[PDB]
Amino acid sequence: LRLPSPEVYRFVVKDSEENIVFEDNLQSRSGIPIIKGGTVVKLIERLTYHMYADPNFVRTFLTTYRSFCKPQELLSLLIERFEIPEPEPTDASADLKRFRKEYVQPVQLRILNVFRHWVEHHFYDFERDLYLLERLESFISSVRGKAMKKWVESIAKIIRRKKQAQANITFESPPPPIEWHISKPGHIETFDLMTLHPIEIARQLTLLESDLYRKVQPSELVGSVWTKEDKEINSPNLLKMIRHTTNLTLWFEKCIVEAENFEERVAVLSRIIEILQVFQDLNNFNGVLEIVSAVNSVSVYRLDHTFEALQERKRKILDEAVELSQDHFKKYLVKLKSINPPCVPFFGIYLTNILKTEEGNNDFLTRHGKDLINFSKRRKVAEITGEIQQYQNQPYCLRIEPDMRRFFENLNPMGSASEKEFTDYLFNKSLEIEPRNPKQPPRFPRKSTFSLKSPGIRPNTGR
Ligand SMILES: C[C@H](NCCc1ccc(O)cc1)[C@H](O)c1ccc(O)cc1
Repeated sequence: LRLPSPEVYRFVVKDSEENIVFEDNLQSRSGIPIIKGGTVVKLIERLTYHMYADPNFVRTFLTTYRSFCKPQELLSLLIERFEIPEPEPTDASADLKRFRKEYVQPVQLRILNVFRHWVEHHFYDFERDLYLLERLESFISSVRGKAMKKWVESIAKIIRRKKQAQANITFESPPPPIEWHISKPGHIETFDLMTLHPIEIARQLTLLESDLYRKVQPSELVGSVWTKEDKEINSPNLLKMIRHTTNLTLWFEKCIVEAENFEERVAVLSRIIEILQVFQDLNNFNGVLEIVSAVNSVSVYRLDHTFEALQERKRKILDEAVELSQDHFKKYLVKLKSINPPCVPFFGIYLTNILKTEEGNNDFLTRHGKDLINFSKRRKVAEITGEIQQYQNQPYCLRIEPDMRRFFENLNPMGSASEKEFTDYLFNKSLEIEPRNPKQPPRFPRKSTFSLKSPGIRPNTGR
């Protein structure tokens, strides 16, 4: 009772459809009102509401806010919220005592709770922006409220821990012995699709893809930020994962189309299908669907002579993989739900589903007279991004082979060419090795001398 004037404290402007919109349904009957949208001011007010705690909103807000508000602006808004002016006196004590107990203290504790969640669950904002951390530490160090003391200490201890974990691998059971074929350790120059063991290609790619996947934060996906001007800052782990997928997909395509000799090309496709089967055995659906993407590419898809020459069992394994992707990944989604982790989900489908949600819902409930942020849109994207988290907790029981890891981290099939110049190259080479005519395929010689014979995908050294 008795708040500062809206003139001196922007939060306490009267709630209206000008500034805040709530769900009006059977769910929003009782409990905390559900926010559909608002001005950033009203979202901040509701994030730090005097009348009740809202942990669900705090969690969703700190996952999604970068799609409507910069980290620097969030910190400025929370400090603005904290600095509450005293109401205009009636004439000439008691009122101030209530205001401090019922309004100021609860709002200030709610802000310090937001700070605690922010540093606990989204410290990457501060790792990315040292000035943001300087502002935060300066502010929290200025807070002198007697009730604030345990909160400031809590925040300070989280920051100490977070900093210490940017300075400072452990098997729960024996991992399998590393498989070798023609290529030998420390002979990274001899490393090739066909000289490495297909088992160990699949294992080392799985460890690499698992590591990339486990580093992607939900906030790298919200607001389609990976396709926008601040993508390198908002989505650095997701961009690494996408660049990995592009490079590995184009590498598979390159290995096939550059195999000018028919027998070598069939052996290369056969070996990629063996790698696909080990990815399947490892629940690396990311790897499975990268090979599916390579085989459906325009330059490989048209190599009917090469596909028709496969062993029927290899063709069967490939057809079943290709089918996982058909009808909006219906069979993929069934398979993903049925498996025991560890697993590497196909990341492409989360991107597609977020792009569809981002393109299909307005960022704003309206920009006429105010920026009214569509929060319900962000709640929907956070439900999708939330699915990514359930498979980031279980590491693989596989030993890293550091030369193979370096080999796969440094795949550059495009060389110094554009992706478009590279894919035009692959298509023109595809037309050369299997022309658009009804004649038997051209007979080119092999340029490589390695045996085409697969060691197969039953562990040998495993023994
Ligand atoms: C069917 C694939 N060739 C299609 C040929 C074509 C070329 C150009 C077009 O515009 C349309 C079709 C391939 O052999 C294959 C791919 C995946 C498999 O699991 C099995 C086979």
